[PDB]
Amino acid sequence: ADYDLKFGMNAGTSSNEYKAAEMFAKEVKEKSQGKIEISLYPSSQLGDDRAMLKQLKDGSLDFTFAESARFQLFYPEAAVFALPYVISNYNVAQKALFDTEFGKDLIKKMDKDLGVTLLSQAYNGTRQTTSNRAINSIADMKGLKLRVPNAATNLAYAKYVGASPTPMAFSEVYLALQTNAVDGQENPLAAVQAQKFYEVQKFLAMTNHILNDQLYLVSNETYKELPEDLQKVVKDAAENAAKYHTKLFVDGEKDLVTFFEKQGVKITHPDLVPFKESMKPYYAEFVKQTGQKGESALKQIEAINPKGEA
Ligand SMILES: CC(=O)N[C@H]1[C@H]([C@H](O)[C@H](O)CO)O[C@](O)(C(=O)O)C[C@@H]1O
Repeated sequence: ADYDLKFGMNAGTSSNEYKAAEMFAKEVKEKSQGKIEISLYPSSQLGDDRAMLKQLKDGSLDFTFAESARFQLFYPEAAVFALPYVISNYNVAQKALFDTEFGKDLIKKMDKDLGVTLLSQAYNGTRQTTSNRAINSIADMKGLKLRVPNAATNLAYAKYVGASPTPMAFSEVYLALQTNAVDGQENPLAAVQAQKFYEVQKFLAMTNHILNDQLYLVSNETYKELPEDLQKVVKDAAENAAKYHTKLFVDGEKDLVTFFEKQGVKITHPDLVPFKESMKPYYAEFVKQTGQKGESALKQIEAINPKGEA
């Protein structure tokens, strides 16, 4: 309580994100000798992730989560992180962020322009598509009222596969599915579990369309008033928590399809060839809109070997 800090998130109390944030908070409290306590504010209590990023910038929130892709709000070429099917796996997401000129520059800009320090990166799952009717092929997407987050890349996923997107905040999704205001949504398996979307969706299709990472971010305004030994406690704990976070997601992606089947969900495996082909005009539009910086980011990312960590 020398430093009463706050960590906001969209994810709820049953999520991997929350579990990993709990680990982070406990380690920081212990290794700071009680000087720092981090309280958690889940379920978008503080607003969504766009709002919480603004709060880090202003200094009114100390920690939050964001995807690398979310920075497309400020640097359009950063949409590359969530162009469907472009990033192959988490290894590529890691090397894109830390081992390309594009990624390194993004991290610097987040510090300089946006008032946030990137502490660590974790895996947050690969997005899949749930619905109230089976998705056996891309044909079943046509006219599907697909909820998406308020993010351009997810809206484009829905548009280009032929669905009818309805954007809304994460907090609103359960009701929309339950009432069939929409016919489906798309999120990684762990979120379908955490939010209990399986209670209100009979089908899950392995569309494998967007790879989510997760950044542990701190407000520069907060981090500057921690003496360096406490900065180190916070950084080391964020790195430890990110490895745990990733493991929770990796382990669940092995186990969760059976969990859902046990809950009465039918799992489909549509041919993804047409899904990937449908994105080609979107990639062209991305390059048009974002120009040389976008074409460069895409080339840098496509060059990455998806085999091997680092
Ligand atoms: C860090 C964070 O808040 N991630 C959230 C993401 C991103 O907001 C979105 O992918 C755009 O970047 O949206 C969800 O998946 C969603 O609303 O379905 C909830 C998830 O908790």
